[PDB]
Amino acid sequence: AKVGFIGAGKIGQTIAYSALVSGAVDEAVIYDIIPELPDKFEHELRHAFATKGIKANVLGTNSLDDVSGMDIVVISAGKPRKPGMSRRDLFVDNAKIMIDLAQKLPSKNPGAIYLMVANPVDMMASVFMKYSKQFTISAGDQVETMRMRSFIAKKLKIPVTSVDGFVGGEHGEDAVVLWSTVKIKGKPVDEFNINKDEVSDYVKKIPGEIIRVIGGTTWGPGTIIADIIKSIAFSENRVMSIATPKEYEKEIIHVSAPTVVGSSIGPSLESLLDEKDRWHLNSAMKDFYEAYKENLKQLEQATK
Amino acid sequence: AKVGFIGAGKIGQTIAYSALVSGAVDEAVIYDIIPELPDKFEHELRHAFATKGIKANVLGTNSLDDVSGMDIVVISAGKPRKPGMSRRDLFVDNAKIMIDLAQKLPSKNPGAIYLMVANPVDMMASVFMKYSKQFTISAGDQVETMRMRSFIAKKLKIPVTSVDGFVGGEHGEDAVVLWSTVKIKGKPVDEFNINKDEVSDYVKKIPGEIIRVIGGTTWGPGTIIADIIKSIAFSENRVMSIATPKEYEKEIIHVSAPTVVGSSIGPSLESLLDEKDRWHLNSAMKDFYEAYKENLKQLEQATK
Amino acid sequence: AKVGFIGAGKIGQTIAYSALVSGAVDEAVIYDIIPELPDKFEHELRHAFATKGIKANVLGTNSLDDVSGMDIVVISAGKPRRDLFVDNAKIMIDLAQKLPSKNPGAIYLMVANPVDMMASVFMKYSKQFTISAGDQVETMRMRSFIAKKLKIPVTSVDGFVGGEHGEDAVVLWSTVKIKGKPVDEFNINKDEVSDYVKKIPGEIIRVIGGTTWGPGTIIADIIKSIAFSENRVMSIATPKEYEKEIIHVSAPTVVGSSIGPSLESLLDEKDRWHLNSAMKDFYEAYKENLKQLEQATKA
Amino acid sequence: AKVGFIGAGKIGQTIAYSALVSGAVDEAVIYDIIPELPDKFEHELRHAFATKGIKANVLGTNSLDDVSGMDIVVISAGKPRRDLFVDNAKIMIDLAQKLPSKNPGAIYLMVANPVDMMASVFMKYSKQFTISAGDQVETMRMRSFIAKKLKIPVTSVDGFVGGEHGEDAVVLWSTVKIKGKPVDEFNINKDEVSDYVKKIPGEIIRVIGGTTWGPGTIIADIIKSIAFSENRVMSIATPKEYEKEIIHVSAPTVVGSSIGPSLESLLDEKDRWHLNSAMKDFYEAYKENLKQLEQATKA
Ligand SMILES: NC(=O)c1ccc[n+]([C@@H]2O[C@H](COP(=O)([O-])OP(=O)(O)OC[C@H]3O[C@@H](n4cnc5c(N)ncnc54)[C@H](O)[C@@H]3O)[C@@H](O)[C@H]2O)c1
Ligand SMILES: NC(=O)c1ccc[n+]([C@@H]2O[C@H](COP(=O)([O-])OP(=O)(O)OC[C@H]3O[C@@H](n4cnc5c(N)ncnc54)[C@H](O)[C@@H]3O)[C@@H](O)[C@H]2O)c1
Ligand SMILES: NC(=O)c1ccc[n+]([C@@H]2O[C@H](COP(=O)([O-])OP(=O)(O)OC[C@H]3O[C@@H](n4cnc5c(N)ncnc54)[C@H](O)[C@@H]3O)[C@@H](O)[C@H]2O)c1
Ligand SMILES: NC(=O)c1ccc[n+]([C@@H]2O[C@H](COP(=O)([O-])OP(=O)(O)OC[C@H]3O[C@@H](n4cnc5c(N)ncnc54)[C@H](O)[C@@H]3O)[C@@H](O)[C@H]2O)c1
Repeated sequence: AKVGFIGAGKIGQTIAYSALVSGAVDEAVIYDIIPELPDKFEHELRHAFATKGIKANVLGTNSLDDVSGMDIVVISAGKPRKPGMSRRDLFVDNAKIMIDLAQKLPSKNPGAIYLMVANPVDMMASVFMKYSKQFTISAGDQVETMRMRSFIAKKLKIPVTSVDGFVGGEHGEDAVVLWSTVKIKGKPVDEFNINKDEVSDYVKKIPGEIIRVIGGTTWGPGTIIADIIKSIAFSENRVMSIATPKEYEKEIIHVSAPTVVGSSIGPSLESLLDEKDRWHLNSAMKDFYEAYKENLKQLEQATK
Repeated sequence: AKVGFIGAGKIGQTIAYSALVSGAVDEAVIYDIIPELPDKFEHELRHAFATKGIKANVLGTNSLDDVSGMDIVVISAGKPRKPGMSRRDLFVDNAKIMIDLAQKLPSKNPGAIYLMVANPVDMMASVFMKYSKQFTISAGDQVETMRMRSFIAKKLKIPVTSVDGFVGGEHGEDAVVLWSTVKIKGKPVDEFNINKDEVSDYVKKIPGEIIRVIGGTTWGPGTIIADIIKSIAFSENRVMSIATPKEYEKEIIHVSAPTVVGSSIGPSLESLLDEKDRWHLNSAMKDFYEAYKENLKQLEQATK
Repeated sequence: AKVGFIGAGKIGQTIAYSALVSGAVDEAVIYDIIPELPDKFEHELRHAFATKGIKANVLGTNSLDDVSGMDIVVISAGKPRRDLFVDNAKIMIDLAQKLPSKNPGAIYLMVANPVDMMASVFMKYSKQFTISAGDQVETMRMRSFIAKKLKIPVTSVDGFVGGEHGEDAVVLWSTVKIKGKPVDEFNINKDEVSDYVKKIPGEIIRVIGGTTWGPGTIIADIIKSIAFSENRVMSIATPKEYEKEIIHVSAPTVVGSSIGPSLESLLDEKDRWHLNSAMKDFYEAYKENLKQLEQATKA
Repeated sequence: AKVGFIGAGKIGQTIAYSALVSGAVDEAVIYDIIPELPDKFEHELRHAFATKGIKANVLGTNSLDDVSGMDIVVISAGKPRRDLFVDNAKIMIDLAQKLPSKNPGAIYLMVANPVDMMASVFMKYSKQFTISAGDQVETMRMRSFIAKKLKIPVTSVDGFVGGEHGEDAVVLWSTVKIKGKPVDEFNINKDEVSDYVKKIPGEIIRVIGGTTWGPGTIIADIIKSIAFSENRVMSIATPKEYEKEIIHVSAPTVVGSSIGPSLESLLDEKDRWHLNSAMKDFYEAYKENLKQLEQATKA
């Protein structure tokens, strides 16, 4: 696929690297406001390509106009999410960038899927789509999903390949494990000794721990988000807990549920979950709506 | 995954090769009735492994008892399907083998998924599960699905990665394209100039053409079926038009629909298709039931 | 790489399959004299491609004229001794007249047997740079055997088989290393190894047969090493000048976007010796085979 | 392979990431002095693994004692001239006392700078077979540059950079080949190439910096070539005897389950020459650096 990267920070680069080396991206244009960053990153990529035999086309640019004719545009531009900053405050910071980008990118990229990575990620997507009018998904809880899976694996001392299931609903600390999806060696999770609350708060707390010690989350989200790009690029039909647009009284919101991801997206599979999880998902919609609507009002004091 | 192969014919070997070289299989036991075939195939595999650095464990055997402790058992043992032989006649040939195998394998392989490849494939699976009592899926119409996709790609002169969708229902000539799933560059299929009947009969006729000229179908089905094994082994959650057991008045039948395939299978996604395709799927169930029930009666003159 | 395949039977299909799913081949043209076989093989490839997201352009053809513009041409066209040389050298001489002017600058890789001898014939008549698969397969057979014998991973065995092809090949024991360590430090019945190499193909052939998966994958890896410019040392048979004629003998050779050098000079003295015996013996047998061909007469 | 990683910063994390998702590393132990960094890095790896189905065992540790039983040890522990040698040679001398008795039979791969010099120090004191990443990165920089300059795929450029590390490295022009053909047949400003190699890291470092993706991937490929026994020729710096001391100079070298031979003997005369200048110059500078270290005094 031809993929455009808006943001060449830590997560931008990890995502780009990982999707380029897997083959999911044959052609990429990489954009940032920082002068000469895209260019130097491109040199890095080209050196990495030599040892692998990768002939993919790559352009690092400081000119937004060079991002045109893309199939997918991955947006990771924005201030990071450190503990002590509320969702509301980050929203106020970062929505500006999305509103700006909504005015420029759609012009140069006709049928492009927009993939949001910048936080607060599902809210960033809802805003970007509100103003861009382009189809926009959020990476959502696919990362959370893989965190849950690896944790259950280490705890039971089994390979991760024996764990199935999804985290969904709202992003980050508001995420919920969809327990009706979770299976261990193919069997209901209730047959095993696992403490659900422990799993749930590992998932919610680990990104904060990682940021505290290292300064940022990269290898995990960047591979996981690159695997989303790959399932689109290769039309793999992987079910992923990304967040897709839904109409709700009657604004557009994004919430995560297991969704079929291929050359086309989706459908989402919320209708196939048990009662408890459909309930948690409904609740997530109500709460997202409330919070997002409020933040939208606040922001709209973009005075005079 | 630890995978057992019952049948080391042309399709057995292609499936085994393809799943071993992808990494989906770390451990395999390969079984056939033909003396020394498994053994010589194992030598071949080991030579192939040297150049790739593959350390997977492989055992070619003529003793059925060596196939134990497997996660997945792939059954491709049986006489092939040549034009001029009815489904009924092949059923009568091949059900015998499945009934035999249903009596031996479950004993040595506790929690194993059984994957049917031998034809008539969905009927072979229904019989194998009837008598083995083990969870059994059929490769179903996943091959048909990939045939449809590549045909639409060549006809429109686009990459296959821009085509999404599934074939389902009954196997082979009775398959139906699920048109509500089919999208080209993400858009409804009705927006493009494609002749649906042409696509449908390419899918139905091409395996016969290939068998006529070459004597058998291998590279296509064997990679496609190896990708099913891979989505189980790596817990990828690829949606695939395999055939899973359903209870119908109230015998167990297998029919294909898009199904989530991971470490756990599924659910199937028939409830999310449009009306026309849900109808075609219901019809497929009625017809399979009728035909399978009749063939079961016939076979049951296993006299005295 | 753009790769043309001459011969779409068992070994040609395997190599073409393996090289396409590894991503080493961007574009292929596949040719056979059997009517509609390449067409149907192309169909099988396209169905396999759909599941992997592979978008390489592939063309099955019954018209040799359609094989043009390639980077590498792989020749596996063959008929089922010495007679064997004559029978198949005619195929090569006919291809030698056709391929070069349609494939400016292409490299040729010989697979059809007798492989070293057929590479030599084809380069004489075509005048194009031609390599033979040589003893790379045997090399991998040797490594596979040692590793199974010592219950270790095949990734802990290093080494090459070289010289002549097939039952005349020699194990180059100064290259063989277990866990990074000289072979003489270990429990290795050399005769048992060398013997497994010579006999295992005949055994596979008898039961199956012949051989597809092993040499298909191994030879596809030569194509990969060329196409990705990996510089893998492999014991292919490259062309060498000897007594005014061009011959093919297998030795460890750097295989990249450029092919060479050979590494015979870096071997120990006994191995350098067996390789000279091999060049001499191959020359004699090649000229004796050329003679019996020159009986190409007009009744 | 079982691979231990000493240093889990920017370059150590990258190499460890790349080697694990390539499947070259079955098992890793990762160590750093920064408290809780390896633990958190291990968490990040596990989340990445879940999406790919990778099941390699990985351990982040703040206890060096936990790095035992490895096949390969990769050292990227470093402090941010000549002073640079002294500062980091202390790290190496301390590791030299600890690692060998816990890692019987392991191979060591030096990444921390000055890389050739640090490999040499560490093998003197540890007495273990030690290689340096050397000029493999530069080699890939050279290929990347030519190919972008001539608008061709990087897979059509072959060649190596060798001798000393970094700004003292030399392009080995007799190895450089475009489309399988001698470099002198093409439009190549050599000074422009050599100059791009020396200056591009400093430029990446200034803007970013420093360098992760490029050398991370390139060095992970050395690990891969060892672990899968691929026999890729790479210009790493292997140990050579010179004036009773052990030194590291980069040359094209076969890298497999066993490491070697070097290929300097197969170069042209000018390149053989620059490599001898390089061994001499590296010796002098290494002994001058050893001297200033031996001022390890007790106030
Ligand atoms: N799982 C996830 O969804 C996930 C994971 C990691 C990071 N993130 C989020 O992604 C964002 C980036 O994280 P990071 O580590 O890369 O931060 P970073 O500070 O490294 O990089 C952000 C980059 O964005 C650029 N930028 C800022 N405004 C821009 C604009 N208008 N146009 C183009 N570029 C612009 C900056 O120049 C910088 O290089 C944050 O919001 C973070 O919380 C999300
Ligand atoms: N898409 C698909 O589902 C697909 C594709 C190709 C082939 N097939 C089917 O798979 C079956 C095999 O096709 P093939 O090309 O490999 O045929 P084949 O004749 O090459 O091989 C079948 C093998 O099964 C073995 N066998 C027979 N009975 C056995 C028993 N009781 N136990 C163990 N082994 C036994 C034989 O010894 C033989 O080696 C056929 O029924 C064919 O129609 C299905
Ligand atoms: N290690 C090796 O190098 C190795 C391994 C296996 C086979 N081989 C050799 O390769 C050859 C092919 O083996 P196979 O197993 O594929 O046998 P095969 O008989 O299945 O294949 C031969 C194919 O070549 C085609 N062919 C014959 N003459 C031709 C011509 N003039 N032009 C185009 N196509 C032509 C035939 O139609 C047939 O499809 C044999 O000579 C075999 O000995 C070499
Ligand atoms: N091509 C190459 O060979 C190449 C490329 C890049 C970097 N490097 C070199 O590698 C080194 C690391 O670079 P970086 O970018 O990762 O820097 P960095 O500062 O991010 O990483 C250094 C890490 O090593 C750890 N460390 C320091 N002393 C240690 C000790 N005694 N034991 C264990 N860990 C220790 C530090 O805590 C830190 O995490 C530098 O010397 C750099 O010059 C070499």
